[PDB]
Amino acid sequence: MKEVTIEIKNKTGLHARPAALFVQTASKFSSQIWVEKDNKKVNAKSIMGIMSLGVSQGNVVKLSAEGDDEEEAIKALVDLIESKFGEE
Repeated sequence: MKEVTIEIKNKTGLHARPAALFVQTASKFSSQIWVEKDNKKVNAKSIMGIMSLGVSQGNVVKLSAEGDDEEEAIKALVDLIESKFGEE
């Protein structure tokens, strides 16, 4: 299992296009992937799950992945987040 804690720094948090990019990126991997905030854990591949978490700019979340490509999955999501989903 691979886990990392990371601040979501883009304007919309995990909403709008960034939320779609997040779920699409997570979905490329066979691992089970989760996002957690404030004692609530959801499936990173689920748009309903991500929305239910209500992740806004500045919020810190814990990402975790379990499976054959767990390191790669986490690195992809970290890289996407650290690029602010392509936004300046």
